[PDB]
Order: sequence, then C-alpha cells, then structure tokens
Amino acid sequence: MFLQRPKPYSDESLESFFIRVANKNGYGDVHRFLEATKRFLQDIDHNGYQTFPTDITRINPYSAKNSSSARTASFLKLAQLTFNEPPELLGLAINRTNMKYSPSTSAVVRGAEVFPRSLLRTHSIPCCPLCLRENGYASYLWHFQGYEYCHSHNVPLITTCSCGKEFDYRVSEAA
RNA sequence: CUGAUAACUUCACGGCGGGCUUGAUGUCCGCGUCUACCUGGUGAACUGCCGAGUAGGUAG
Repeated sequence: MFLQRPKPYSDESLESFFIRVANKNGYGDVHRFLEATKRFLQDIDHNGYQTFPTDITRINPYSAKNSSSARTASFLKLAQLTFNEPPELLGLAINRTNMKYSPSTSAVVRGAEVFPRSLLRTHSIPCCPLCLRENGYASYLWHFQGYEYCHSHNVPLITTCSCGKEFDYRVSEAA
C-alpha cells in the first residue's frame, strides 16, 4: 500500500518503472516488492496471481503463452489502489497483437507503435548512463539520441554506472 | 369357368386281484499376486433484542 510519489515521465520500456520504485525507501533488487506485489495479488479480491513472474526479466506481457490476458489484469490494479495519484502505468506495457506484415513477421504493440519482429535482441545489449533510463534499447538500431560515443561494455572493473545492478545490462555521418 | 354341379355316419359300455433290493468301503501330497494416483465451497446467509436457558421467542 501507498507507494510514495510515482514520479516518472514518458519514453520508458516499463522495466525501470519498477526499478525507480525500488530505489526509494531502501530495498534490495526487486524480488521483495515483486513478491509483495504478487502477495498483494494473492491477497483480497483477485483470481490470477499464480503467473505473475519471479525474476529480473519476464515482467513483459508477451513472455507466456496464455498469461498475456492475466498479466494486463494483474497490471490493472497494480496502479490504482497502490499509488497516490495513479500514474501513467498502463500503455507502457509492450504487449502483443493480432497484426502481421507481408513478409510474415510478428507485429508487436507498445502503446501505438510496431516493431518489425519480436526477435530483435532480448539479451546482451549496450546501455548508457545518466538517464532513467530509455525506451529504445534491446532493439536493432537505437544508439545515441544526441550524445554519441556511448557503447559502454564493461571489460574494466565492476560498478561504473551508479544505479545498483538493476537494469544495467553489461558483462565482463548518417547514423 | 376348379376329377365340374348337390351331400348329417350314428346309437350303448366297471380292467382287475397279490408282493422286503440287499451286504462291504481312507482322495491325497506342494504353493508370495503386486507396483503408481489432487475431486476443484474465492468474498459469499451479516448485527441486535426479551428470557435463568445448547429450550423458546422477537428485529432491519
């Protein structure tokens, strides 16, 4: 109950929304609040709590074959009665759709926009600091957006970016 | 359009007498049934009042 001051702005792929509510009040990673959400889904007046995920990934509402209709219903009351001033939460969800293209590639709706195929990277992506955080990575071609020369693969020592290993995917002119 | 055409078989009645199936008998020996199993009431018919009362009544 009462997640204090949902702040955020647009242009986000919903994964740092749980990270920004993780860095407040003093909490480790997202396994606690993520269990306390699915515990609250296991609490009063709910029917579909069993399939709400467990890990860093898979908060995505197309990662299950048939919990897609359960994930949005999970995401319905995950904004209303748990936030003062319930924010723009719904619509950030990268869903799936019924549309296709002509070369038989699966269409995928974010809030109004369609990616070419639901394959693009899904793993081992670059990342740049000093925002919170992006909408456009884990895709084929979205690199810099104004400030350039920022690939940031972490061959040197641990904890270069100051976030706390939540999103932080790093392992050890016409563009 | 028939081996064609027609056609009363009827009346009467005592089966009876007698009678010992018997004697004897050993069905026995042996025996591993077992392994694995979800029945599924969400919150849902809630709170008083009189009477000594696990009886009885009485409210919205």
